[PDB]
Amino acid sequence: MELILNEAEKVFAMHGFLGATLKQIAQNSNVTQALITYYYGTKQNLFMEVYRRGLSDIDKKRQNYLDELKSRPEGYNTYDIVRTYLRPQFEHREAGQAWMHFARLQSRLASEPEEVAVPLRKELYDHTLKAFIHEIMECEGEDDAAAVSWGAVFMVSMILYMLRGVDRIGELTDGHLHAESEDDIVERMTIFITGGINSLKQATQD
Amino acid sequence: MELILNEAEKVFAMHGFLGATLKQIAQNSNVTQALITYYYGTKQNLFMEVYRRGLSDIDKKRQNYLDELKSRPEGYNTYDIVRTYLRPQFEHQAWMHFARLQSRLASEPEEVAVPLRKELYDHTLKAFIHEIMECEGEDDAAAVSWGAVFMVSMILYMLRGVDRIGELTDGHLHAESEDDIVERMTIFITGGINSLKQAT
Ligand SMILES: O=C(O)CCC(=O)c1ccc(=O)[nH]c1
Ligand SMILES: O=C(O)CCC(=O)c1ccc(=O)[nH]c1
Repeated sequence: MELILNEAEKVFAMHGFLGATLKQIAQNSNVTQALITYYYGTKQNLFMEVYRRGLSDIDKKRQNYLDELKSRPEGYNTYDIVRTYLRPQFEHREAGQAWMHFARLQSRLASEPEEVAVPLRKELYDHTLKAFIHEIMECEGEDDAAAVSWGAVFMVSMILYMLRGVDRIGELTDGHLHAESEDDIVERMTIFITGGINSLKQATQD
Repeated sequence: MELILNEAEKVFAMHGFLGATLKQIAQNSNVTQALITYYYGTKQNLFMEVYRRGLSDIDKKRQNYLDELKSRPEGYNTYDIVRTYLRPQFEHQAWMHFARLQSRLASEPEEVAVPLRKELYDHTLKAFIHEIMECEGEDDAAAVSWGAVFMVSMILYMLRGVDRIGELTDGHLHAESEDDIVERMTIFITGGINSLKQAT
């Protein structure tokens, strides 16, 4: 059910898709390559299963948080939607091994070959991103699709980068500023994205 | 040298630092490994030279655009500074390879990435933060500094050259041009910085 996947996850996170071998994953899992192949077919499908498992929980949480929003008596807005989308990528219990590996794996996604990345994002990222765009468009004052759609692209870029867990803010401020917590990071991303979407909207026409 | 660098650039862009071999780069360049070693020392130093060359021209152009800004009788603002920082990454083969190489930077080992960004990205980013702080209405360092981090995330992603907007809109929306991309990033970042400021 799970042990091979966990090991595969670790090896992919460390070496990427190309550098990972089924040899190594079989060794680390104490099984044969043939058994891994039996269950998962190709290295590419194993990689997809690792992403399927990780993103299934994340998207389930996004859906729960979005449902919560829709049950609020006093309504919700763009800020809330963005937060909802971001939270499940950054919240964990602070130990959080399972979290780390999949965070690191996603943070490397841009370096994976397009042959695996294209079908991956088509199956596992696109639908939920389109739904997020759609939800934002249903808000009051939101009737510029370009602004929201570009906003979504830039949001993704921020997610992948922050998933690295590098203290970039600290590096750039000589240690004077740091993220306080995962929630501070989510908060700052949310505000930044919400404002950016507004400015894209505002800049089209007057 | 110039030829070896170009080949090294291509191989690093395709395979990353770890997966790249001096063997392959020597083959593609029609020289021996020993000769590459002679000129560049280690694979790590070769990698750094590829980045030094690429970022030297980029930063030189940033500096020229910033000087232009400071000579304008009517002054300049945050929007102008951000644009100035972004444009040389997106205004152009030579272009493609370095763009792709930078877009993979997050997957490189920290042993090479740490000294790399220290030597080649940090100083100019701090200078960009500083220039924005010198503008009217800008006296929130956190907002600008977070803005700069998010700007970097956007740059690396857009340097992939993937039509993500097209993928997500069933082909209904696309980047018109490199300038349209720069424009949209600039507006987004400028507004985001404002919102961070406004929220504190
Ligand atoms: O843009 C990509 O290449 C795929 C990544 C993506 O669409 C994504 C990644 C994380 C996330 O939370 N939402 C979308
Ligand atoms: O954030 C990183 O890991 C290093 C990249 C970086 O600091 C950077 C990249 C492109 C650019 O234009 N300015 C900074």
